[PDB]
Amino acid sequence: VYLDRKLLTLEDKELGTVKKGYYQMKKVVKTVAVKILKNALKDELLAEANVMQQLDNPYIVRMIGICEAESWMLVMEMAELGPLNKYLQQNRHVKDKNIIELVHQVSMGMKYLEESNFVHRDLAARNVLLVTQHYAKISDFGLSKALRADENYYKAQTHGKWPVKWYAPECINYYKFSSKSDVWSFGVLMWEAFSYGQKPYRGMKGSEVTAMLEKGERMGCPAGCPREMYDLMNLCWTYDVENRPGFAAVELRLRNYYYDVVN
Ligand SMILES: CS(=O)(=O)c1ccc(Nc2nc(N[C@H]3CCCC[C@@H]3N)nc3cc[nH]c(=O)c23)cc1
Repeated sequence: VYLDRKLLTLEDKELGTVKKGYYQMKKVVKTVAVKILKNALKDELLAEANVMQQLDNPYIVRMIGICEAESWMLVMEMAELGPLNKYLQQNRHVKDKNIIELVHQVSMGMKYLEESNFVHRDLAARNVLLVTQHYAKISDFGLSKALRADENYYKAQTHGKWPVKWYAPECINYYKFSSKSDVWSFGVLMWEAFSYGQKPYRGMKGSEVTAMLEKGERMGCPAGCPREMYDLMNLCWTYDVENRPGFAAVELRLRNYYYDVVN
């Protein structure tokens, strides 16, 4: 849906280009985050908007619309607390239960994405945004693909701006991206979250990570991380795609554990 520029006010400062603004609705004004294109790069923004327009889930960032003026602009709902990794780095008092809660929410959004036959392809703590300390949304659908009705993976060709530390072995070895490869990414994300925003595989190059993983080595259990959560991380890092769980199983595992903690 195309938006009316004269109903949009932008802040002069930027968030990272992404800027805060306000979109006049009928009686209220909605605070928005606006991705603005520095003037086939057009087509990628449109691809991203095309994916977000098909998704409707509480744990996924909503698109408001696109506004063509001066620059091209993708207008989305605002998650005020920002990226998960940054938040947790600055808020080390956040408790295990809370982290469980937030990663469970991520798993619910990913369960839905899996059901909708979309692959995210850039799932990481940086692409989970906090509306509140108890409400997480998945963002950044720029690399995301809608799977064909007759296939369970997307085959890339030699993209190189790849977040290798979040990628499953089959992505690196065969360029095959599935909901199962997103599950691998989710394991890395979980590690990141329980590590309060630390980068994974610190100081390592991509090739060294691939080598570490091929030896069967995996990142260790974060300090204070419940062992059941580390076990779930290790399960996400199943080398063999076919044996690695889907998000239905991952979400169910987190759901039960979370409500075991709540009980
Ligand atoms: C100043 S801060 O670090 O606390 C902060 C950073 C980003 C945001 N919000 C967003 N960021 C981004 N994109 C980037 C910005 C740079 C860091 C990684 C994010 N994925 N995309 C979107 C999309 C829709 N809605 C959003 O709110 C949004 C909010 C606060």
